[PDB]
Amino acid sequence: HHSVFEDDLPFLEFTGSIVYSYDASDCSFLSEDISMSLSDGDVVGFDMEWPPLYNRGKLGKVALIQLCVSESKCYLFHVSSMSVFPQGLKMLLENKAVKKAGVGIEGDQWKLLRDFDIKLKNFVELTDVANKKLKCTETWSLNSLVKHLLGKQLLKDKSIRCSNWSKFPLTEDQKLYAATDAYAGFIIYRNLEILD
Ligand SMILES: Nc1nc2c(ncn2[C@H]2C[C@H](O)[C@@H](COP(=O)(O)O)O2)c(=O)[nH]1
Ligand SMILES: [Mn+2]
Ligand SMILES: [Mn+2]
Repeated sequence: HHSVFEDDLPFLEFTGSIVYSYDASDCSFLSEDISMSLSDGDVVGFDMEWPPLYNRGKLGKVALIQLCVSESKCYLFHVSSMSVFPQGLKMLLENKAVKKAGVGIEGDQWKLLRDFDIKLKNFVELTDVANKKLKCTETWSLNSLVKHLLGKQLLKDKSIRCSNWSKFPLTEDQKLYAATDAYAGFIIYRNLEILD
């Protein structure tokens, strides 16, 4: 027997346009497209995924990077299928003029550095933004924030969230799951920011 607070909520699902990129140069130009549509201070939703496979003593490298730039468009950069880490993406991630929002993003910062020697700049942990704007002191997760602020829960099929993200091509379920994590970060930040 469970309480009403424990009831199952509708699932959060991104229904906008998903741009799938799996080639380095394509990704670099896409990143410049993004840079052309934003101004200093603008935010983007961010998340990354990696396969549950270990390589030479540590987690396999980041295989996918997701960026949600608006409520209708998310980019899926399948870096595991690229021959080199796209320069345009590196610049966007290292650009202090663009804020990246997510949960557990500091951890992503360190894994990105170890995996590609990329130094994520101007990232924001939604946990801190939420505690600040919502005047509380909670240990938020992306899911708990989605529930609290949007009245929905995140897709939870473990065989998808813990699937082989380095396997090309991504399935439609993987794209949905991955794009929605980035979308969540964008929407959450947007909604929290307007509060005053
Ligand atoms: N400050 C800092 N934290 C790190 C560094 N490398 C890893 N971490 C963090 C990431 C995790 O939150 C935690 C435990 O590491 P992990 O094996 O990635 O689960 O330590 C680093 O170079 N600096
Ligand atoms: Mn994540
Ligand atoms: Mn994710």
